[PDB]
Amino acid sequence: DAEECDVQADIIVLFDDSSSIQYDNKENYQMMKDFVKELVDSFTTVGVNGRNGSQFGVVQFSQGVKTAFPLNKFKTKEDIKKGIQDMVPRNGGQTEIGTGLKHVRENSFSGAEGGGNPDKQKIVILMTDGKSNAGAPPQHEAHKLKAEGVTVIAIGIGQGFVKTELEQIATMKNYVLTTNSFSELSTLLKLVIDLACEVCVVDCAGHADIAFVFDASSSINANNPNNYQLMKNFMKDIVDRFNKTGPDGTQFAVVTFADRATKQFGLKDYSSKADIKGAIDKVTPSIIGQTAIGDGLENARLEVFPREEVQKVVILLTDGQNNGHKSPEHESSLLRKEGVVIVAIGVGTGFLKSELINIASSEEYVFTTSSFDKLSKIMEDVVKLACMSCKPRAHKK
Ligand SMILES: [Zn+2]
Ligand SMILES: [Zn+2]
Repeated sequence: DAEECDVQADIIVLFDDSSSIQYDNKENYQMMKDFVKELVDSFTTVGVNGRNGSQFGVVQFSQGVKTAFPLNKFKTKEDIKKGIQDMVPRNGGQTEIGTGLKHVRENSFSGAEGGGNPDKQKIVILMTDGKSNAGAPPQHEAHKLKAEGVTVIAIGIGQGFVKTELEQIATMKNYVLTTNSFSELSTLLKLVIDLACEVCVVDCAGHADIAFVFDASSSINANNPNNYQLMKNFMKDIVDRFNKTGPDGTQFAVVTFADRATKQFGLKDYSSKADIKGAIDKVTPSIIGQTAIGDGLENARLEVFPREEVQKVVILLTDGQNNGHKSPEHESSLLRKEGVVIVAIGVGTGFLKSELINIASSEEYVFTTSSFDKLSKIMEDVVKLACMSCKPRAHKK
């Protein structure tokens, strides 16, 4: 039940030192410290030599931010653990999550504090018992941080944090871990190491199973008879960006939705790009003007996904709000729990962004455009996500 990660990394822990923690229980800080010590002892290359080594730093945040120690301060696990033990919580009267994230981006990973080595994965583990209520706006700071190639894991403790805020901050919604008490932190260790050791890269030549789940309502071609073809061209252009299709590379499937959902083709129907693109083009729209986003996702879950070890992706496109036959929140949750990464795109003024946000793996994976002609504007960003390939590297000690 104890694991390790052999990945070379610079790891920053963002450690809430708000007064709420001390008020709740005088032993809470010790339990937080112990948890962080256990993290240190989970990374095998911490304390290694020179260029094959991992580093650890800790930054306290509540009212303002204090660096407990930088990445380059200590050189062995023991010394790092002593550093953690010697930390003095400040018991601030505010919780500035965003200011913490900003400090980490601007200082913690800088050359001056020992960061910047390109062979190293950058990881931030945030621990908080509160909601951000002052300082730099957190969603924006989290965006800039992650844009620099930083993985963000968020741990929420007790009843005072808000889960959707942590979900916006973390790399994906399932990089958020929650527990009811500081006493149970240790039950999250394996999960945190598993996420920290998840290596995600952009690789359009990898093995992936990709499902387009798209709107085929009569509404699409209402204000412009080109819309449906523009949407097909967008999907065909995405297919063309993969190096190789079929069982030896990338497999594609299509599900469409209107009042209900229909599997047009599964992952094993076609192996050539020409066949995949021609199959996309043959798909006909419904004469019904409903959009069953929930049914589309259910269909992908039950009829498309059940290749093993391969990255699974759903790219969903809609021009309307859900009809309620199935719950998009529930169906997407089930898909994401199975390892499916979900990208959500709304086109026009008929969709609801809340629903896109509910189904996507992250609000960073949500895209909106005013028209089908402007799908080209989001193409590059969508491809980078469609090509994302995540590999778990943690294993038992
Ligand atoms: Zn190992
Ligand atoms: Zn607090």
